[PDB]
Amino acid sequence: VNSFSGYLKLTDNVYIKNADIVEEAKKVKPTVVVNAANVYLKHGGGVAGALNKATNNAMQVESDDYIATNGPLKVGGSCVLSGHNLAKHCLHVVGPNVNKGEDIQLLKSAYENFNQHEVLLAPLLSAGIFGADPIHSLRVCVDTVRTNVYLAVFDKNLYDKLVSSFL
Repeated sequence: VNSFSGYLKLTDNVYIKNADIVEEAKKVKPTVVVNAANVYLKHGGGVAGALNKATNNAMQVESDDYIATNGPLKVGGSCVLSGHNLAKHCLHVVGPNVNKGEDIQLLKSAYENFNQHEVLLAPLLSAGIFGADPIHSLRVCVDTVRTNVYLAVFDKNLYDKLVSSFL
């Protein structure tokens, strides 16, 4: 049992809700919140900009030190950093950005990072400003992630479409 509330159950391990991931993280304080990161960990907009703003920029300060030490992530890759006031940990995952021409097959590699954590609160990778089809992202999530994932969908109209088209 866990404290995630109001989710629709899609499969044995995937759950979904129309929710602002910042507010959901603040309420639940999950072990892991996933960020929709880029390779430079520059948290400017979308989910990343919102999560970082909620940390009062502490996420960005930590991330800048990470990059100075380690260099950029890979597309499809991830790193674990602090969850600050949102979670124990933040799993920064880089899905491909269609608006940069990045190969959508890397979306499966990106979701594989979730399997290193038993329970996650997450957005749909590569959706939103990353330009991929959210229906496709949900399909890849369900077909790749085997651990328990609680998906927060920002847009209500999209949430209803994701539910109503789910196979």
